[PDB]
Amino acid sequence: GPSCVMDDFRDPQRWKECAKQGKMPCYFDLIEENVYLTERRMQCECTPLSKDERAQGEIACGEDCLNRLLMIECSSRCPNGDYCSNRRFQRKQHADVEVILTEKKGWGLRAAKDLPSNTFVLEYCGEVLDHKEFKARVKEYARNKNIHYYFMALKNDEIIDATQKGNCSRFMNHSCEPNCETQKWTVNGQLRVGFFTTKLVPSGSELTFDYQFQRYGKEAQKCFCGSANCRGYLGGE
Ligand SMILES: Cc1ccc(F)c2cc(C(=O)Nc3cccc(N4CCC(N(C)C)CC4)c3)[nH]c12
Ligand SMILES: C[S@@+](CC[C@H](N)C(=O)[O-])C[C@H]1O[C@@H](n2cnc3c(N)ncnc32)[C@H](O)[C@@H]1O
Ligand SMILES: [Zn+2]
Ligand SMILES: [Zn+2]
Ligand SMILES: [Zn+2]
Repeated sequence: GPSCVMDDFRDPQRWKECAKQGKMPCYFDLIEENVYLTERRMQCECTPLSKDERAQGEIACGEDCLNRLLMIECSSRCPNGDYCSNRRFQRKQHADVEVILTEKKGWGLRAAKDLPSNTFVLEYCGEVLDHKEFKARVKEYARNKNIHYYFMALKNDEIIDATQKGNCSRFMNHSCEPNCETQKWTVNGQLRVGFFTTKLVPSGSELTFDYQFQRYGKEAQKCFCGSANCRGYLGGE
């Protein structure tokens, strides 16, 4: 049914109005970068490309970049400088995606262009919690009878919670037969998580990933992904 584009989320007044008429998802605080609840050199050796090579369509810090090969982003001090193609998280080089209402899963993401395989979609941003804060929030959310949950594992004692604060990545739904994956990238010595396509995604297709997370509580949510190999429930490892 109703869809919306990512720029629609930049106007909180218009958003709150479209929301009241069921044309946009419920309001949340839109953020650019992870926020830590509790607060807590790496140069590559790529050969600076010439003016000539930039013009032909050559890639600066491409598949042989030693930073890229370790899922580390370069900094502003990269030998390719401005031209470095390995600062996707930092430069918000997100894929062209729209937010759409699904039949039974709530809102979702869909490709607005064809997206090649291994294309960066979006960073999963949110409030970064420790294990204690996370468990507190699970209990609070269960008490409030929330339907949608927004936790993503980042690393030991770091769980991203996009329930209150996040970005449009929070709309990506789980599928047992997905077309995207998470990848954890080191950006300024700190880990972030992003969604990347794992195959060619046709324009108009819903973007999905295989959500993996330790099981908590009782009454696990049912999966409506529609795959022949559906596990039937969301989460688990
Ligand atoms: C980032 C993302 C993408 C797609 C998903 F399906 C999910 C699901 C989650 C998620 O946080 N699930 C999550 C985490 C913690 C507790 C729970 N439970 C949800 C249902 C609760 N019962 C009492 C109804 C029991 C606690 C769910 N996070 C997702
Ligand atoms: C991170 S959110 C995704 C965005 C959410 N659909 C919304 O409307 O805000 C995760 C929640 O979406 C729903 N969801 C995601 N994938 C699903 C699936 N395959 N089947 C059923 N519900 C799903 C569940 O309620 C889950 O807790
Ligand atoms: Zn490089
Ligand atoms: Zn670089
Ligand atoms: Zn499923």
